[PDB]
Amino acid sequence: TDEAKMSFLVTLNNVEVCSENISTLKKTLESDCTKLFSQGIGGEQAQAKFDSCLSDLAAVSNKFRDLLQEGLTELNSTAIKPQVQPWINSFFSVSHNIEEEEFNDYEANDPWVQQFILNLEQQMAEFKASLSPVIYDSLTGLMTSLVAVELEKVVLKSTFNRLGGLQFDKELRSLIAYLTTVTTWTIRDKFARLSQMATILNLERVTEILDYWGPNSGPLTWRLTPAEVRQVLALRIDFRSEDIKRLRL
Amino acid sequence: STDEAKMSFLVTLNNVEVCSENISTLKKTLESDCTKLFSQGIGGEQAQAKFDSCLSDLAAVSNKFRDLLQEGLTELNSTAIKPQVQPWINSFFSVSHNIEEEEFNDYEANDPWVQQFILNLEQQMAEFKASLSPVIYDSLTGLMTSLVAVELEKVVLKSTFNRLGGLQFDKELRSLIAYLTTVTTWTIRDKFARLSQMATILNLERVTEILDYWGPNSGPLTWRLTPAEVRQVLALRIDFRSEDIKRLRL
Repeated sequence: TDEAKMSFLVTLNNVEVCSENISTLKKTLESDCTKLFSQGIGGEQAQAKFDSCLSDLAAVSNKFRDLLQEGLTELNSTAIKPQVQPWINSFFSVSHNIEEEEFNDYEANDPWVQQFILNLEQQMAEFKASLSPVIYDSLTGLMTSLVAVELEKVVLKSTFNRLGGLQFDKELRSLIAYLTTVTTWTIRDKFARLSQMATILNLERVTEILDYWGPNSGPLTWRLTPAEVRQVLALRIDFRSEDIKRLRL
Repeated sequence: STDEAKMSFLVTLNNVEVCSENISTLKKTLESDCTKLFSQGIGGEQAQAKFDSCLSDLAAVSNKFRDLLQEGLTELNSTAIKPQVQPWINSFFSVSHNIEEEEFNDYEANDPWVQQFILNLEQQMAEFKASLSPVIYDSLTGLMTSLVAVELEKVVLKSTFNRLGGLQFDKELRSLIAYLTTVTTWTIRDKFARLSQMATILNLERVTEILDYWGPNSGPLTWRLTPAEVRQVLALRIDFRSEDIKRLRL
């Protein structure tokens, strides 16, 4: 399994080297085209054939980048997802319906996020050693998206109280901080849904959502539908179903 | 300027050839990558379809690059080579081929056309050989060989011969072919087949002697001249009677 995974990646990495070489040749050829016709030799037929060649190289160069992205998303889904999924699922077994004694226990011995980060670090270390930056970065980006998607799914299965919401806010901010260190990209957009869920899960009372919603939305652009907002409010065990359903969103 | 424009064009086109060969070697590496990628049970429908499409596209563009190179070389030949070569060939017209021994001997002592023509060609060929890859150089000399054959045929058909003039032409043609043979492939024989056959006709002792070499009497030779063209070439001999030429059953 590990062999077949790394072979796939190393092969894609060589596709990327070849693709970069095609781009460098295209640039040499663009300069050749200008030089070739610069002194009155070469008519319409040669000029049209050269333009057509260059256009074809632009087109296939775009296709090679798409191939690489497709390869990496398939690798991520086939080989990385099966490893990450259990680590994310572990969140479900950490109570987020907690009193101060448990919250203080969690402050002293972190129950999930720190080990999750260590697991991601080890996993990603295998790739950074063997892949070019462009490939490593793209793969890291896919892993980051996978983490946001799967974390959202396990949160939606979990039960919170107010202090558990506070715990989740710390865990989420820690995770986003780590994933930010491993890339040059901003991951704020990828984590916007989770950040908005953390806001909901930290409300003092159901009706407090109205302070951040609709006309009072102000800065924040909600990525969640009213139905999704109600689904997240419902994760709070202290938030009454009847009250959530009747909320004017 | 026009020599430097010509050489700049050729050197640039030669670089295009180097690039296209590099594309071909990359395509080969990529074909091996595609096989290796799917060899261990990872990879789905989309990655397979995309990779196959990428390779098909590289195949298509390699064909277009070959087309471009050939177009480039034929235009260079027409634009930069033909205008130098045409005057050199047209000079044949000013050399009498209706001659007696005194003039034939003059020509032996001081060659009137072909040796300078060969020198003129050599200077071009050597310029090309020093700056171009074998593939481009060979393609270019093939185009040049064809051009010389076409243009020399035209000027011959405008010229007047007697027997000894025909003998002079046979020497001149054999020297030219001997030279060109050293810069192109064996196809020179086919390119110059019409001219060699014209030389045979221009070296006949009498009109009826053509029947010794024609039709059933061809032997291994396949004539590349029509009956009308044979009569046209016979007519270049000022000593040959129109009546006799028309008599021939070809």
